[PDB]
Amino acid sequence: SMDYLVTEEEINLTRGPSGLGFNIVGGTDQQYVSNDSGIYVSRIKENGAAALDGRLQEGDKILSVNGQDLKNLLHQDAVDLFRNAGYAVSLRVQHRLESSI
Repeated sequence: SMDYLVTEEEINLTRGPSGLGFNIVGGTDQQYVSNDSGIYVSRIKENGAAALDGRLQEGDKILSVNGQDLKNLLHQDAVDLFRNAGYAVSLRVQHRLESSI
């Protein structure tokens, strides 16, 4: 298999006044491309925690947040896992060379 197309990374962010500062897409009810229910990072905002930390990449697939898996969740349920979090947020992500068309 083409394993070199993906890696994974644990990313830990500290939430300050500027917020985490990224946007997500996806979910079982909002598939980013046909037949893919994954949650992906669409945009990283300048001056948010994610941009300052530098590890998060646009196109990353988010696999878990604070140990809660983001496999086959509704879009809002995924969003809630982030927005209900506190000051410390742990993410497991898949960095992807591919983008889906």
